Amino acid sequence: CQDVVQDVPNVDVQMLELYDRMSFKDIDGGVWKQGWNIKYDPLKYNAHHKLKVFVVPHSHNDPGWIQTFEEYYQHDTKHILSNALRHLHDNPEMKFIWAEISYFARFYHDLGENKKLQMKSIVKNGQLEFVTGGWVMPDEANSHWRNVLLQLTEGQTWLKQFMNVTPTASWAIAPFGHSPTMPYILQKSGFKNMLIQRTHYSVKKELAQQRQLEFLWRQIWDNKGDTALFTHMMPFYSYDIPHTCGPDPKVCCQFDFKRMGSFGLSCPWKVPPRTISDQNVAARSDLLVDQWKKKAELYRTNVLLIPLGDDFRFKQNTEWDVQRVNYERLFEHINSQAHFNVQAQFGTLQEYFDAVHQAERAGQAEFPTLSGDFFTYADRSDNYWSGYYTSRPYHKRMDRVLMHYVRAAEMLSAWHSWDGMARIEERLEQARRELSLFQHHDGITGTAKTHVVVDYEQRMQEALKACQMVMQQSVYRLLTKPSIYSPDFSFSYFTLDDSRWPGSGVEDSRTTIILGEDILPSKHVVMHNTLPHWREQLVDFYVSSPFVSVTDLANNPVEAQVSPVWSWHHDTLTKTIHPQGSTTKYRIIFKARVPPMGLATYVLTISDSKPEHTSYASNLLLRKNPTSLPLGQYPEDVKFGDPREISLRVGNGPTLAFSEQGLLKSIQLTQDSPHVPVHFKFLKYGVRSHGDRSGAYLFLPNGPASPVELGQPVVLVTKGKLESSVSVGLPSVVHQTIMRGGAPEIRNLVDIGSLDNTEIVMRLETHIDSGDIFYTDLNGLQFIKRRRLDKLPLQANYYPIPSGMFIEDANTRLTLLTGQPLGGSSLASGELEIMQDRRLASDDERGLGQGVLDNKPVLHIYRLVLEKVNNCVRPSKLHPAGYLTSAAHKASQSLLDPLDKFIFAENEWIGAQGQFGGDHPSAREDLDVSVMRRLTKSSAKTQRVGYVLHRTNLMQCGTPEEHTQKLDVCHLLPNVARCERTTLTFLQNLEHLDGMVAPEVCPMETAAYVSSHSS
Ligand SMILES: CO[C@@H]1O[C@H](CO[C@H]2O[C@H](CS[C@H]3O[C@H](CO)[C@@H](O)[C@H](O)[C@@H]3O)[C@@H](O)[C@H](O)[C@@H]2O)[C@@H](O)[C@H](O[C@H]2O[C@H](CO)[C@@H](O)[C@H](O)[C@@H]2O[C@@H]2O[C@H](CO)[C@@H](O)[C@H](O)[C@H]2NC(C)=O)[C@@H]1O
Ligand SMILES: [Zn+2]
Repeated sequence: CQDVVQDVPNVDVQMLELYDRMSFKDIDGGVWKQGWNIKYDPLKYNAHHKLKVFVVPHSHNDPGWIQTFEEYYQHDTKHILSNALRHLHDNPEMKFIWAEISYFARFYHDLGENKKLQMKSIVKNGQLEFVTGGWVMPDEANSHWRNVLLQLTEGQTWLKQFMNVTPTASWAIAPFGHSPTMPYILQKSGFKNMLIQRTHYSVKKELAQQRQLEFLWRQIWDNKGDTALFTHMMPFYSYDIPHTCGPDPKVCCQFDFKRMGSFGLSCPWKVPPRTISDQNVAARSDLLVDQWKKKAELYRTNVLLIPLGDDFRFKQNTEWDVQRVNYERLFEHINSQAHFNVQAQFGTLQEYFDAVHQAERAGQAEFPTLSGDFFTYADRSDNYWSGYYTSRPYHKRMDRVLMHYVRAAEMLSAWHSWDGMARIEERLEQARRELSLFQHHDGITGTAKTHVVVDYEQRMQEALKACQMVMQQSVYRLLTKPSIYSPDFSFSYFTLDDSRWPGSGVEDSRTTIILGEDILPSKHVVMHNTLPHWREQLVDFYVSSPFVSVTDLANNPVEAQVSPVWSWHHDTLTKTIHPQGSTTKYRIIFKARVPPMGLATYVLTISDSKPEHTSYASNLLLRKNPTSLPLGQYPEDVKFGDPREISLRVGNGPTLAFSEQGLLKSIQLTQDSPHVPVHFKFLKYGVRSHGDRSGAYLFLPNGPASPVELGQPVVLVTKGKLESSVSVGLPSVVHQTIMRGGAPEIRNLVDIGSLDNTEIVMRLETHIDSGDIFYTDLNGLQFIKRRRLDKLPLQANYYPIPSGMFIEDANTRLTLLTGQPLGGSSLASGELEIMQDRRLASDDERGLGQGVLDNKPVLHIYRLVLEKVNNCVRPSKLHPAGYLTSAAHKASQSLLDPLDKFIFAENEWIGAQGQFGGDHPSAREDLDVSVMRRLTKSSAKTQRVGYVLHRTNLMQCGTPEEHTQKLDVCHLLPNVARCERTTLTFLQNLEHLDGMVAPEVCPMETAAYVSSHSS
């Protein structure tokens, strides 16, 4: 295994180092506004060394943005694909590339068989080439790597099945900044090449000046380079035709033949395209070849890529003709005039990369190595695209909920083959596709129109229902005695109970377990643990009595705590935000212990008075002018007091101190240790009253944030043996700190209400001497070192926080883990901050044509981990990565993949069993079974199950390692007949494994395996 900690890779370009040295001055470069006037030597190309130009026609099709997926499909994309089929069929030299398989599958499945065959033929002969082949072209900032892989797999499995092709070149012209998680996943999925476009204009200029726009992109920890993937970065401001032929858009626009007027388009530089004729072709060719040769000066080979496309292009038949005929005329003239020393043709992306590597192999070029990321993007001026790290945070959180529900549904249902009448494959395909669609760079990013966000939400809601159906049918099958099992595949044997989605104040979706002497004495509940290690976690349920006790299914009592059900209300008469308790519903909490990838059953039973193994939390309401708070049968009366500082400790865990406003002020890790200052604060950013306005994409604050004026908020303290909490009703945020004996959990119910032109930030202030350094993750996969740069504006120092961030000094680290991607930074030494929501009245001039005024309450969840790290073996000062500790990694897992909770829906479960998976291996804590998916339907004689196995890297801090069991996923199901290592999409076999044993993987590596079983 490569060491991912102690060896600093040697790369030609390391983006953090480049950032430290780069000036970022925004000077007028001339016609290339963010570059310089490119010069070339005409003598560079000659008879023995021609410039080979590939013009690659393309059409950017957004799967929702300004219109919904279906609206775009009906108005634009079905016509683009129908006319592409016709025109490519009829014009054998014409070419076209296609990226978004969600639309292509949507089209192809509606084609008559003779058109399906025609389509297959133009793909087979190379005229229509798929690039990337994901369901979408995903966002790279907010997306979790697991969902990037899910959508890539959904698109590529469709293409292999129906088109018999698997792209090895990726095309990502539109995400708003780029992540090295993409080459990581793509290189492990068979790819050889990738292309990106939206990188900071200063980076484009710097890399262009060094001809470092094509590079071998390796991961930041990878010393040896086996992760490297050849990457092409486009050099100019846009992927449209004015910015793809060469550096001068006033010239290149004249070669977009859709702009002469009848199509409703024109050239902003005020020189239109002119139809090519014999009379003008020499002059037009001279202008175009000059642009090409300038672009070619920025790259190292004599093979030049010229994309030819824009959004929803190649729609009308007359557009196909006008682009094709004019370019054919240009090519005939240029190719026949030796003085240009150019051979130009339509091509595909794969054609371009193959010719580049042929030139490399011939010794014409060597390419630099690069590591790092390309966040935060700015396309011009100070317009940094950090707003979309937070926009529409309800759906950002929903993404992570559904992420987990899809994993759990696929894993729970994978253990068996299912009859087609159960509709398991149908429901899972729906769930995978709606989650995959939302990875689109206008979906999770929060950059679509309001009605499109509603369409994504509705799709994801249907996907959650599909996951629930599959999970509950699977639990019923896995825990009922086989000779009793008698399923109705349409029935709900269980309902899911989810305490954090949509979340209190977001929606009371939670069912109460109704118990009573004259109706039902007891109820079975079942917990699922998708992680491959034994796990304990407190779980809570709502019950209709406080007098409830818990047993396991050996009838062993389980210690439990009952608390009230508190809900917060904005009281429009007293003008306060305060909690109300239920007098008929209560929360019971207990520790569930669940096998690896397994299930555990418990029983809740009512009794007529306090049970022996159930305790009751106390409750203290801190406010001036209190009023009573009755709680029905709850055995402890609520206490009242004026606001005051308070401190709490659960178990042997940290002691937390709170201000009289209900906000954390310090953490004491042990009885001996110091109370370490850790202060939570809420602040607000506004919008500029002159100049460019923040919108769904851009964050353009009017200066540093200002504190939220808190008034005298009401604070509720609940103190229990198992769980305590401090909750406070602040303006726009019900803020909750929950303690269960280790790192606290923070929940914010964020309702920015009608606060126009406001962004709500949660900041942590500490004494940690972090300086200008902080760490944030990329796609939930890796943590990258960031350096705050005062030479950049505040919004440029914001980065995606897809799952966590930390600061540290020699002795102390503070890590904040998230259950949702949001934007954040460290704007001063010892701070962390993360945006909660943003409400913006204005459009920000990037095409959305609306502000962000559709906010809804969202429950954001976090874990806060303060740790001593002076004993940890950390990377050297020059290393670009950081790594979590075991506690912070487990805390992230507790947010993203909690236990699932099932409530049996009818009165008696006959045949119930107490556990599933007790004989599953409990793997080392840094290993995960990220995916388990049965790949065959029931009629296959040889069943196949795929697994994606990911090992993270945790810091060594001197905790002796607990001997654990080796996990061999190929023996998790019986009767294994073969074990293969595959690409991560499962589509190619890479190794036939000895002994049918799937090896575990190295730290920071991810591997896929498929087990085959005789059935
Ligand atoms: C119509 O207003 C202009 O259009 C441009 C913005 O709309 C353009 O792009 C839209 C985006 S679709 C695409 O990306 C979005 C994210 O933006 C994503 O969510 C979707 O999924 C898609 O993938 C689209 O709706 C339209 O088709 C259109 O292309 C924008 O380029 C332009 O801004 C330039 O022009 C104004 C003047 O009109 C200037 O004031 C700006 O400064 C900017 O000028 C450009 O600056 C760069 C850097 O200096 C130069 O190199 C360019 O040459 C220069 N262009 C021009 C015309 O001067 C407007 O907003
Ligand atoms: Zn797009």
